[PDB]
Amino acid sequence: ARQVTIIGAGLAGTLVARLLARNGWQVNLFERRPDPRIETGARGRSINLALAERGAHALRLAGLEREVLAEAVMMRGRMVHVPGTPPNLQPYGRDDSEVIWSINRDRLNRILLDGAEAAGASIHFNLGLDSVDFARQRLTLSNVSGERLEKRFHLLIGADGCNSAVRQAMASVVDLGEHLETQPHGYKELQITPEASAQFNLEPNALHIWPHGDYMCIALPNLDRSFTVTLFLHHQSPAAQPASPSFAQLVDGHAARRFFQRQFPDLSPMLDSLEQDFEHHPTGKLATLRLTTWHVGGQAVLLGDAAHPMVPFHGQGMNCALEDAVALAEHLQSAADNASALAAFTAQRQPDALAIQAMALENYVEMSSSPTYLLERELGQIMAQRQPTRFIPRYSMVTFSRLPYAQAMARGQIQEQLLKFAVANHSDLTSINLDAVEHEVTRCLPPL
Ligand SMILES: Cc1cc2nc3c(=O)[nH]c(=O)nc-3n(C[C@H](O)[C@H](O)[C@H](O)COP(=O)(O)OP(=O)(O)OC[C@H]3O[C@@H](n4cnc5c(N)ncnc54)[C@H](O)[C@@H]3O)c2cc1C
Ligand SMILES: O=C(O)CCn1c(=O)oc2cc(OC3CC3)c(Cl)cc21
Ligand SMILES: O=C(O)CCn1c(=O)oc2cc(OC3CC3)c(Cl)cc21
Ligand SMILES: O=C(O)CCn1c(=O)oc2cc(OC3CC3)c(Cl)cc21
Ligand SMILES: [Cl-]
Repeated sequence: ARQVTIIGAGLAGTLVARLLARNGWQVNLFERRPDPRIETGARGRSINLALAERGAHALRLAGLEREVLAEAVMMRGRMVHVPGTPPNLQPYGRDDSEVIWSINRDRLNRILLDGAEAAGASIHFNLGLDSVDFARQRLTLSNVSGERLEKRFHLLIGADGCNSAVRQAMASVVDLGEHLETQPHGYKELQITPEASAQFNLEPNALHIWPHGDYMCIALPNLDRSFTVTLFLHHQSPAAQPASPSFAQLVDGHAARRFFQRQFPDLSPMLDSLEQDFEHHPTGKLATLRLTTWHVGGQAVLLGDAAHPMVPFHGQGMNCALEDAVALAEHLQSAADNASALAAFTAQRQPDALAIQAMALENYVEMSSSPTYLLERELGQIMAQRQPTRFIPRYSMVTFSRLPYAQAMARGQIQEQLLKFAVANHSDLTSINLDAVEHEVTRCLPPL
């Protein structure tokens, strides 16, 4: 039986562990944190993620989709909140088959851990990877107390997240050709209780957005009608705009309250614990990290956040990581040898990871910001109605299909250009020759 050591029992790590273990691989998974399935008296906080077709399909292949979806809230559309207009629901798709699912990350991770163990993988918690000796094929792990443990390895999978220790160890034997693009927005998680969301009639079956240009809030629902609100705001005010809001200007929870009362007045009354959440929850950091190299011969490979940290503005990081896990298990299972598997996996996934990284950055302006754009959306709807197998909005291709991200991006760009061109020099849709735009659609977009 082929052997594999996986670092990180997160989303990608535990999925790849199940896929490989059920194919008869001897799987050992090392995780720095304690086992979250071991109930303690610690007061844990709920963070939700948007699960879309890519992630759901990866879970479906693993035989875990039903179990995960039983614990997920359906999000039928986007609810945009702008003061002075009632909340506007933008349905995500044609019907309830085109939805996104809000899932608690901890619940998802527990289901995944059970799945990897049921398949035969062994999971070792409270052991963080410290270093790797590639030449000797040994690695060093330690608990929180710094007590060390050395292990021999045959194949090493770095599923250890955005601050990957495997990636850091690889960067000592190979030049990974890493390019870090820092992101100016920090984030803070705030809570809306079930009583508050019910009192203010906040729709449970939708993804909620409070756009505000350079900053914004998003809320995802929980099974119990509570919501996790995420504020995206610059860490610091720029040199050009010193008065512009930033985390540096919000000295404490009381400053955060005044800021919400002024900038998010319809949201502030729903945030009962705003002050407390602001001071006790740390401000998170965002970034995009692109690597030229994801593997060291047949010895080690990266996937998920370890390979391609991305900004969260498209809610695709977990979706992409689960898609990566399927691809990596498929390549490893069927390749001539591990070195061939790792090279084929990297060649396949690298263009798609770059595409979602670019699309995630672009989605921010789409969410947080129109005149000509409403005419573009109107024309886009008609083109999707006339040619549903050719004109598929980029958001739908990314969220509701398994089309390679690079293909969704390339087709999205053709669509964006046709719409921009068609509406230019036109006041309304009546002056636009719909058949001529349709002719460009049939000419430039092959049916799917
Ligand atoms: C604010 C925010 C919102 C997001 N929202 C969404 C969303 O709506 N939808 C979506 O698709 N994605 C979303 N994402 C992205 C998503 O959370 C990640 O892309 C995803 O968790 C990556 O999965 P992973 O398995 O690669 O890494 P992780 O889930 O981070 O798992 C890494 C694991 O490795 C462990 N580990 C780390 N270092 C070591 C070490 N040295 N030794 C051993 N173990 C170690 C960690 O403890 C952890 O268990 C969001 C991200 C952020 C920051
Ligand atoms: O911010 C937080 O409270 C932690 C979020 N989180 C994370 O970054 O990696 C995780 C890994 C987890 O379980 C796997 C088995 C270790 C869980 Cl249950 C949660 C997380
Ligand atoms: O364009 C849209 O209508 C929404 C895009 N999107 C998504 O599908 O899941 C998400 C999760 C997000 O962050 C998590 C909640 C903290 C963000 Cl910031 C954006 C998305
Ligand atoms: O509305 C009309 O009467 C103009 C029709 N029209 C045209 O003659 O050439 C086009 C080319 C177009 O896009 C491709 C990217 C150049 C579009 Cl979107 C529209 C047209
Ligand atoms: Cl994301």
